Amino acid sequence: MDELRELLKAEQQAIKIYKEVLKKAKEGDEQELARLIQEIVKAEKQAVKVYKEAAEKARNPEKRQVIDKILEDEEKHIEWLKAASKQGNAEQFASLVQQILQDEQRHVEEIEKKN
Ligand SMILES: [Zn+2]
Ligand SMILES: [Zn+2]
Repeated sequence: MDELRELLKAEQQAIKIYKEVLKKAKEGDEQELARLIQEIVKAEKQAVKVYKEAAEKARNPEKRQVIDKILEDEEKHIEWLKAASKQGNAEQFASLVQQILQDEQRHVEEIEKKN
């Protein structure tokens, strides 16, 4: 019923790791990225599992009012990270890292709305 109180922590944590990866993407420190993109992949991978399980645990319409809406962005983002990792190119990667960071920065307000 009230899983959104731990999903708030997950969104705050997701912003804080995307903030680090953005600095590494602008530094061009690709030997850190080869052992750190796995952690933003895990931020989405955890979200698509926990939000789907939280929808099955839902018992209140207001504490359910954003679960599926945030999940619909995470199901997009987990596929964008695959494309960004297999196109064979990273010319504009930091722009996408910030474009996902800015989306987690709205999810952290939506998940808090009915706390
Ligand atoms: Zn995401
Ligand atoms: Zn999110």
